[PDB]
Amino acid sequence: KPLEVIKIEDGVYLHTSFKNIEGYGLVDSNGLVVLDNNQAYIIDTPWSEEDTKLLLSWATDRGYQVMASISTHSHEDRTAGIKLLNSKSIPTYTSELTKKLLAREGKPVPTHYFKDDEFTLGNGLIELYYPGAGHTEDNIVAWLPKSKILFGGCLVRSHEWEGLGYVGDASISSWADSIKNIVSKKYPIQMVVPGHGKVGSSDILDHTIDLAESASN
Amino acid sequence: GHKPLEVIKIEDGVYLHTSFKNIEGYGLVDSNGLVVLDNNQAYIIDTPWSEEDTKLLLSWATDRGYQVMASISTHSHEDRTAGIKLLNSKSIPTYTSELTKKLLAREGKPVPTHYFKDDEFTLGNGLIELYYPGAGHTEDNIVAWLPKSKILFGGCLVRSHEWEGLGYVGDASISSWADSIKNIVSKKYPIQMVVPGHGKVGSSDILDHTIDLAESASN
Ligand SMILES: [Zn+2]
Ligand SMILES: [Zn+2]
Ligand SMILES: [Zn+2]
Ligand SMILES: [Zn+2]
Repeated sequence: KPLEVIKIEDGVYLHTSFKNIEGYGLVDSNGLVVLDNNQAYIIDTPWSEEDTKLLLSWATDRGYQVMASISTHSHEDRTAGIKLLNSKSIPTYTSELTKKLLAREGKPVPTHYFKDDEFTLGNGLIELYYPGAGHTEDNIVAWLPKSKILFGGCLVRSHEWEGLGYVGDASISSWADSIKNIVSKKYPIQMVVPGHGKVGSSDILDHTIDLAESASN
Repeated sequence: GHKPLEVIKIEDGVYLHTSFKNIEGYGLVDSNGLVVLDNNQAYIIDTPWSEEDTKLLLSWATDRGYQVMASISTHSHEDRTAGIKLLNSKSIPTYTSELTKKLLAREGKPVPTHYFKDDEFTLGNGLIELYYPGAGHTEDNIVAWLPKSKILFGGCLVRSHEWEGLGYVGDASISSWADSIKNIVSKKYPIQMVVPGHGKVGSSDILDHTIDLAESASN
């Protein structure tokens, strides 16, 4: 089934990609599109090239210019559309580490990267922060100061889940600390968006800390 | 990155087998069946999710000196039937309901060599009791009751407490699902444990949870 895009705040839309697993059912993956006058910014590509093309059409059919994407770690559900965005001359961004992990895997790389633990896109529309290893070594989060939404990506676990999920690339013993570094920013969080599953409140941070500590033991 | 079949004992003469698929950008998803033993005779309730995992389950059994007498698949979906072709190639009897068999045929998938026509059927001389309670997860889903161990294999018609919804409903009859679960209840089996098609083994409470979720999606 195709990409779904639904409004979750003024100028903020959740995009969800799906894969249909024979014998199991549909699984899904979230990112955001953030709108500012006539400019759009994508936080995580959709999960496939085809879905990324649908996301671009969504924006441009509405008269927006897609200014940039940012991918919040190197896995395919965050980065599948980088190649397409690059082919359309849309700036793609990741952290330096994420870029280097993609390059090391022989995957298309973003055309731009940032070196520090913090970076901003869209002149403060989106504030990126690397809190430490968790779901992966390179996972970053995005804070949207206007809408008070934290896109936690795959580092955070929605309440629908009673486990950490895939941990093949995880640093389980650092994960709780990395969430605590997010808490220490004292963002006035109204909503937290996960990489997989339903939008929640700031309590998703506590839920994740607890899943992390349990797994550590 | 294939993670192999896992087999774990859950009662005397009853083993849970779990197959896994590793979905890039997501992680591992899984699917359960059973192996039920009677002396050195083994019966498979649902095949593993792939040919290779079915091979591994066959090797599990034969390495332990068991003869695999038959498999029974509890509906037509791939997670229940993937191994039918391979079992057939080794002359191991494969069973489904008549409806499941015909759905497979219609889809041009490998068909079982055996099928039962009634709403009830037994394998192994009272070892496994099969019952069709009605449509739910699919039009053809059946359940298996194990008298000796007091285990109900509910397969994908039942929802573990871990799940907040009915799951995939592309092939479902949401309106009939609660009723079908009530039909199971009406059997008055002395259930000690209920095993789902996807997720953790639980207690007879799984049935009430499923009725709840069915009613809610209906409403
Ligand atoms: Zn990931
Ligand atoms: Zn993810
Ligand atoms: Zn099914
Ligand atoms: Zn199933």
